[PDB]
Order: sequence, then C-alpha cells, then structure tokens
Amino acid sequence: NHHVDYVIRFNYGDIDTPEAIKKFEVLLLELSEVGLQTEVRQLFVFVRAASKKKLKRAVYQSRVRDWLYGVRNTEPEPASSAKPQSEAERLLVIYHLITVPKRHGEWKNVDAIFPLHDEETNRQCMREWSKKTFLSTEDLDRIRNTFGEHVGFYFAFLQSYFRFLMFPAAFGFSCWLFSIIYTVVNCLWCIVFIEYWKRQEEDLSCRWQTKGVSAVHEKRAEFKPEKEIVFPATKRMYRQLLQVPFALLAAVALGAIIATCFAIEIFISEVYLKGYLVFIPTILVSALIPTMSAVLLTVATKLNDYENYETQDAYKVALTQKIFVVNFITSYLPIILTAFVYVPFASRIVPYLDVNPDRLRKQVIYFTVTAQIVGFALETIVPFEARFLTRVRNEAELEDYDVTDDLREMCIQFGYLALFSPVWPLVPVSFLINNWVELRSDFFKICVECKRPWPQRADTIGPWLDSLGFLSWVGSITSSALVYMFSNGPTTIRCWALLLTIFFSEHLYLIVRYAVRSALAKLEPPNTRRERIERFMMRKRYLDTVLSRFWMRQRGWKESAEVGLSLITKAKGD
Amino acid sequence: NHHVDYVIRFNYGDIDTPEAIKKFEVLLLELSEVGLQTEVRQLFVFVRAASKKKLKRAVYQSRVRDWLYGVRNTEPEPASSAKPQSEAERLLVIYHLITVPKRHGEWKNVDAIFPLHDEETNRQCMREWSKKTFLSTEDLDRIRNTFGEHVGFYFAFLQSYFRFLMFPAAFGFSCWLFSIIYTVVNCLWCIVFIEYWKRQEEDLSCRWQTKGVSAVHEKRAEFKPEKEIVFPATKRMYRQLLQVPFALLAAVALGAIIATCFAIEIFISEVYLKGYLVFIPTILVSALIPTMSAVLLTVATKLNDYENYETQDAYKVALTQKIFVVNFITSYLPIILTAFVYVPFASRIVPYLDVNPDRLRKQVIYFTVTAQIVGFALETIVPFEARFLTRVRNEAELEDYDVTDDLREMCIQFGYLALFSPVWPLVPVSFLINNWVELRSDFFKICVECKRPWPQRADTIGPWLDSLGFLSWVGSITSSALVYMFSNGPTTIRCWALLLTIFFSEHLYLIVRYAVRSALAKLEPPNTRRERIERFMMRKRYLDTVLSRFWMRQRGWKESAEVGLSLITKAKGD
Repeated sequence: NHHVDYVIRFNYGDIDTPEAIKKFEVLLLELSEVGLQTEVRQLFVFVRAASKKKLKRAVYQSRVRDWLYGVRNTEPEPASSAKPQSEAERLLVIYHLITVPKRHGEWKNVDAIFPLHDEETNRQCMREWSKKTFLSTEDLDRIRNTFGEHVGFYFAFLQSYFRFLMFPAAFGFSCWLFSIIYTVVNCLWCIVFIEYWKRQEEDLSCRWQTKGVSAVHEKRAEFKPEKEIVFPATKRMYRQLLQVPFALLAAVALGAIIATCFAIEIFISEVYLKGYLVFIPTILVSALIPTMSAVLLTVATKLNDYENYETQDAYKVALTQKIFVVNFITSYLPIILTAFVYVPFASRIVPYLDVNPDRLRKQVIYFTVTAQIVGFALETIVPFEARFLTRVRNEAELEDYDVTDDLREMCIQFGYLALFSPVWPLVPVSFLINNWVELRSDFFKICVECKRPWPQRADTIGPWLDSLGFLSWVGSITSSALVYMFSNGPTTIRCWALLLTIFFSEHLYLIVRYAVRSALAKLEPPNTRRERIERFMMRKRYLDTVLSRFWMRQRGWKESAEVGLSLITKAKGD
Repeated sequence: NHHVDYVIRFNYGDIDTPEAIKKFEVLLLELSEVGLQTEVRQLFVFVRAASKKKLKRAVYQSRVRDWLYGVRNTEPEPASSAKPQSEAERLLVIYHLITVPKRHGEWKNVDAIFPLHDEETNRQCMREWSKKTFLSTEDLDRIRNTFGEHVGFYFAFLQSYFRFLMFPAAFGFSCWLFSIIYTVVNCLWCIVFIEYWKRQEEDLSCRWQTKGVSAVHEKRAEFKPEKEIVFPATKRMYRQLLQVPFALLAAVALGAIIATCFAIEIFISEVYLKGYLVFIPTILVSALIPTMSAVLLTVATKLNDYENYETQDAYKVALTQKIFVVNFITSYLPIILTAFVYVPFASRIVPYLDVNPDRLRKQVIYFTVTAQIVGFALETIVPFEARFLTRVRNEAELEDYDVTDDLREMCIQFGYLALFSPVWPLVPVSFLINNWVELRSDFFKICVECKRPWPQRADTIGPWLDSLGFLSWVGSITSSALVYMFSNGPTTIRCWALLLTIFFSEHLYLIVRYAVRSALAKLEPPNTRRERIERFMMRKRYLDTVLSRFWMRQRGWKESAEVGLSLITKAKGD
C-alpha cells in the first residue's frame, strides 16, 4: 500500500547510446505532466500524484473532458472540491493524464504500464465467496470500485446469464426425461433474455456514472499522411474482399475434415462389444475443435491487424465480426451439415462413400459434451531497502488479460442452446453444471492469475449483444426446420409444408420480438431515481428563471372589460 | 400589417351572466402575461408584445425552456440581446406564452387562435412560382420563415419525393412500351429513397435550429384523478382489443363488396361492342373507394378519440397506425385478393359463382387510374374606423389545415408504386403527371384556402417514414411472389420454388437494406458545417481550461536522470 498509482516499465533494448536521451525525454514529459516521478526502485519507474491541488487540476481536466463530449450533462464549473471514488476515478484520471495526446517514445518502446493489486480487499472478495453463488448489488459495486466498471458490466452480464439459464435447466430436465412446445418456450426464453439484458444494461449504466460513452480513442497504428490531422476508405474494400474467401475456404476445409470423419465412422461400423469404439472419431474431432478455434482466432487477428479497419472503436466491431463468423463456422457447420445433409440424404450419398436415421441425437450429445469432459477431467488426470520489489517483479512477470475469450465461450453456450436445443434437452443442465463449476475459476483468473487492467469506461459489452440477437434469429429458423422435419419418425418430406413452416415461424418470431421489446420499453427500471433527479434540477432552474398604425387608442384592462360588457349586452339586446 | 401577432376569438355562447366574469378572468391572466391586449376591434380580441424588454424576457423564457430540455446544447446565459428570426421565432415565443401551463377558460370555451397572413410575401411566393418546378434552397428557407419549419419539412419531403419519382417514370416508360430486372430496380429505388430521405432529414434539421425535439406536450383531454400530477395503462389493452376486430370486420365487408363486383362482372360478361361496358363495376367501385376511405378515416378518428391513447405525442403515432391499416386494407385488399385468389383459383370458384387469366393487368390499371381521372375531369365538367376588420372576418370564417391528408395520399402513391409496380409499368408516369398537376394546388390550398397554422417545431415528418419502410418490405415480398408467379404465361405452380423465391428474396432485401444504410451512414451531408462549429467551440473551451511510507528520498529530475544513467551503464558493463 505504497500509494503508487502506476508503474511504467522500460526495456533498455539495444545498445546504450540514445537511451539516456530517450529516458530523459520520457522523464521530461512526465515531470511536465506528473510530478513525484519516483524511481527509488530500479528496468521500470513509478508515478503518483504530485500535489493535491495539482491532482485537483488534473481531475478538473478530466471533468471538462467528460462534459465536453456529452457524458455528465451538467458542466463541471467550480473548482470541484469533492472527494473522488475509491480508486476508479483516481486511477482513470491518472491514466488519462499519461495516455492522452497533446505520450510515449517510439510509440512502443516502453512496454505495458499497469497499477498494482489491492491484495487485501482482493483476498476479502476472494474468500468472501465460497457462498450463495449470486453476487448481490453491494458486492457488485465493490467489483466496480476496483478495476473499473467495464469489468463490472462483464460480471453483471455473466451472473444475469446464469440466473436466466437456470430456468431452461429445470424445464429441459422436466421434459419427462423433442416436442414443439419446448421449441416455443425455448425461443421465448431466448428472446426474453436479450431484451431483458438491454433494459438491465440501460438501467445499470445510468446507476453508475456512464450515461453513454462514444469518445473515439485514436489507436495510433493506422497511417497515411495525406492532409492536416488520413487514410482513404478504398483499401477497406480490398481487404474485406480478402476477408470473405478465406472464411469460405475455412468452411470447405472443415467440411472435408468432418466428411473424412463420417466416412471412417461408416467403415468401422461396417467392419465391426464396441459401440462407443465405433463412434470414436466424432469424439476425437470434437475434442480437437477447441484448439482449431484458437488457431483460426489468431489467424483472423492477423487479418484484422492487416486491415487497420478503424483507428480504435470499430476495430473492436470488426474483430467481433471475425470471431463470430470463425466461431460460428467451426462450431455449427458440423451439426447443420450432418442433420440437413446426412439425415434426409443417406441412401443417395453413402453409396458414394464406399470401397442411418437419428444419428443426430447422438451427434449433438458428443459434440456438445466432449470439450467439457476433457476440460473437466484434465484437472483430475493431472493430480492422480527494497523489499516489496520482489512482489512487483512477480506482478510484472505475468500475462495480460482479455475479456473477449470467456465471453466468446459464453456466446458458444448461447448458440448451442438457441440454434438447436430440442434435439437433446439436457443441453441446459450440462451448461448449468459447467458454469456452476467455472464461476469462481473466472473470478480467480481475473484477480490473481493476471495483473490489473487499467480501469476502462465502457458502457456496453460490445457487439456481442447484437451477435446474440442475430444468433437468436437464425436459431428460430433452424429450430422451426428441425422440429417439423423429424417429428413422428415410409416417411415423407412434403417440401411445401416445411418451407411454409420456416417462413411462418420466422415472421412469428419477428412479431413477438417487436411485441416484447415494446412491452419492456413500458415497464420502467429503477432509473426513475436518476431521471427524477434530472427532473428536480430541471424544475429548479426553470423556477429560478421565471423570477427577477395609429389606432391603438383603447386601454388594456378597464376599457376592454367595459367594451366587452357593452358588446355582449348589445348582442343580447336581440 | 398592423403588428398583430395573434387573434383570440370568443363565442358569447350561452346567456350573459357569467361571461363578464370569465372575460375578465381571461383578460386578467392575459395582462398578467401579455400586455397591449388590444380590442379596438370587437367576438374576438387581439394581442401583441407589450414592451421590448418584456418581449426580451419572454424570449429568454423560451430559450431557457429550449436548453432545459436538450435542444441547443449551449446555455442561453446572457440577457440575449440578439435580433430574432423573421416571424417564426417571434410567433412561436408568443404562442408558447399563451398556450403553456403555469391558459384558457372551460378548456374549450374560446375557439381557435391564429395569426394573420402576410399577403404581400404570400402573393410574392405564389406568383413567383409558375416556373422551374423545383423549389431551390433559398426559397425553401423563405417557406421556413413563415408558418414554421414543420411545414418546411413537409414541402421538402414532397419535392424530394417528386425528384426521386421522376426516375422510375423514365424507366417504366422505358420498358420498351413485367420482367424481373424491373422488379429488382424497383426495389432498389424503393429503398434508396427511404434511406436518402433519412439522411436528408438529419441534415436539414440541423441546418435549421432543431437538433431533435422530444418535449412532450400535454393535450389536456385525458383524465383520471388518482395522484399528484394519472391514468392506468390497463384500459389501453381493452381498447386495442376494440381496435383489432373492427378492422377485421372492415376487411370482411370490403371483400364482400368486391366479390359482389366480380360476380356482377361475370354475369355481364356471360350475358353479353361493349367491352368497357362489361368492365364498368370495377370502375364504379374504384371511383367509390376514396369516399369510403374518408368515411372509415373519421370512424377511426372517433375510435382514437375514444382511447385517449397518449396525452399528446403517441396520440399521433396511434392515429398514424389507424390511418395506415385502414388505408392499406381499403386500397390494397382488392388487388391482392383478385391476384392471389382469382388468378390461380378460377375454375374452382367461378362454378360457385353462377345461377379468366390476366384480368390483373387490367384490374390494376382501372383501380389506380380511375380516381385520378374523376378528380381531374371534375375541374372540366364543372366549367363546361375598422376597415381591415372585414378581412379579419374573412380569415376567421375559414376552415383549418391538416397536413395529414395529403401525406396519406402520398403514402398511397408509394404503396401502389412499391407493392406491385411491374404489373403495369406506366404507374410511375401516371403518378408523375398527377403530382405534376397538383403541386401548385397544394401550395395554393395551404396559402389562401386556409388560415395560417401556428408555427410548430417538429423535427420529423412523423410515423409516416416508418410506415414507408414497412410498406417497402411488404412490397418486396409481394413483388417477388408475383413476378415469379405469372412469368411465361398447361402451366404449373411448383409450390416450393415460389415459396423459396419469397424466402430468399425477402432476405436479399434485408441484407441490401443493411448494406445501403451502412453505406450512406459513411457518406456525410453538409452537416460538416454545424458539426465543425461545435468542434471549434469544443476546442476553444478546452484550450481555455488548459490555462491559468518513509522512502521517497530521491529527487525528481536530476537524481533520476543520473540514476538511470548509472543503471544503464551498470547494465552495459556486461
């Protein structure tokens, strides 16, 4: 607890002639901005606030930056002598004082700069939570006041998703254990969750101090010197024209791999006690997939790095699009492929694959439980002077954190739950047990297996919510195809009634989407609080401001009253 | 030009005992708010601004009301001694000073209050426009500066719609005069127009002084005294449950009428020089429909009056919904009915109608040209002391204006153009000639056949834009059904390929909708002006504000520079 706000590491990289100049320049710009540049430690350096008036000036800088771009409607007009938040406002002000333009040499000569852990309160909220599995609102704000409120939005999303997943758990175990009633209640759950999270997010953002942030950062990677400060928008189209055919080739390669798996399945089942040993290649490729997901993930990361698609913000949107199409193809091409191809078209294809009905209900089980089984049984087959500077050198020798990976995995959970639940309605209890175990794992790995993130200021949880909605829509179409297609087992396809079912069910989905969104727009949150406060300030300012041709030969009050009296008496003289 | 801002009429209605008291109360509240209450005329009364400082106070009241609810980001802080607009700002301030709460007895004892006409400049912009048929931007702002900018949005919308309708005019006459290429270019036009009008509206609102207005007025008709100021939201559902079955009964009645027309058509064509005389009942009911539209219009007006659906704003949205469903059923149930029923199902139905192919291409012609023919040939078969107080009594003895009726008729134009153009591609040249004639008719009837409206402040043209989008979408589905259905004439229906065409074409419509909207979001308007001004004020305020533990035994600048020098030399001693 040495009152150190950030550390800044430096790498002494090549030979030591210019580093004195560059270190002096870093220190120069630093002391121009932030005093009490501490280097009692060694390579790295420390910072903290110089004087409380200077801290007050930097706070007022940040407040003017906030009101200048839209957040916090009221102006910051006084020298605002109020006590800040716990550490969120303080660390955010200091990070903005280091990061913003008008601040580091060679643009990446220094490596990552980071605060240090409050290991006391961190351990308190670690070992406070072997209990009750539902983090209440005060403890949620405790999670806000350290490491920002972006991480607060993440944890509130994950906990709310657990809370709404436990209803299809009970219902999908309560399928007396494929019928159409479960498909209808599945889509209703699937759409209620997204709209409820939209209004919950709008409530909880205004409950904290972010009404809505759209301050575009400028990630200094894009580069085209053309005018006074510019890259032309044309090479974007060339590189999206790179984006599409590689994704198509990835789809083709995955289809080839899974077709090889089905041909080997056929060969083993023809040659040969050993039914699971027959079905093994599906299990092997299902366990092999979540490595291929990260492989294509870093491939698409290199593709988006090649594209410099935005300076900063729509870089994230483009990256979420790449992750969604890669993740979608590599985790939903096998089931869609095997259902919509190998179940109606068996006898026309398996003669080509040489030298069965209701495979699908076993396909989905293996393909959605295998990765969890491997990741759960790995944790069982594996067992059976300067004196806190060493702690700092522990903390620096540590990996960095990304929110995106766990949230991607949650989007996978949602996609298997929505795109085809009624094939095997123990999908929700499986997912419930998985995140039932992995809850504390997530909080542990964000609290001590990585350093702190610097506190961001984000309102939304990103494009994942729009990808959630789109995935729900596609799930509506595909569920409506399947449950008509395989109900009641000499069969028939009857290709108009299936396509009519697709059409009619999609538009019923869309009208229920509109109806539930307009219903929950009416049902207000407890935002009545932070809107009524605005109403009082509104009314107070208004009541403040309500204080402090030769023929106009007729007088205003008395003449006009007597004239009107004369006119109505004249009119009623009949 | 007697500097009179508004007149206020009074009706002396029943017998004359309380009217002295009520007139004195009206005059009392008036002189408390607005002096120079002039009644040199008689029943009615005049008003004008009392003193220029008092006018300045009322202006500052209005400015605080504007900045208090969001419009005009900057505060109105000084005693703003600036000259106003021509008459728009002035009349709006005075009308708000009369109308707002914290102002008329019995809530409707006085009748309508209204400004007077600037017949000089009115006549100038009348007889300025026998020319060029495209009202330029300066003359458009001349239309803004009298009778508000809501009417400016209306005229800009109508002129922009004419400008984009003249392209399918040329193209639909250029169909070498039903093919699929015209359907594709129809839907592309149909969607380009809506997105272009969205960005044109966002440009032109910020070019005037309405960024966005959502100040909810309180139309004092709804009434439930429950708490301090409330009607419960439950009877809304009861009255929407009234809304639906009456619309269904109207659809049933129209279907019965048009079925009677087809049976009579069959009887005449069976009994009997006289082919048009055979087809007469279609023509008669087509001419009879635009009266039934106004009949059901005032019926739905009474239904929405029965519902008090909002206090003020969503009353307009509910009324636009009623007008759209009534107008849609009474002008598109006949064509959809006759195509999708009587063309595939003829031989199964005309034996029931007792005691033909390609009817449709004649049906649509009669049904879309008949009303225009009647309304155009009617104007040919018909020919072959106080001294300006009389002018005021001309102006008061005059009807009121509603924007909604002509805009409804335009939505009909758009619906026939979008829902099924390729049946007969002379629909655009017909509509072009109709509004080519009716342009000056619209401006004349708004300028001298009615009194002035008081200047409203509206941003959008209402829910008509959303109803335009929805109508385009339904038009995409129905065009894709028809042009597959009747192409190349022993035929077949092939009920999967039609339904596949419906599905696939609807989703191609939706992806082109998303693509063109994200494209035109990138192509900026000349809003660069009124955003760069905000950028300069932003930067100016920022550059204003950028002006005016026992171990910290180490000095900031020199000690740290020497220590870092010692450390890198120590490191490079190898």
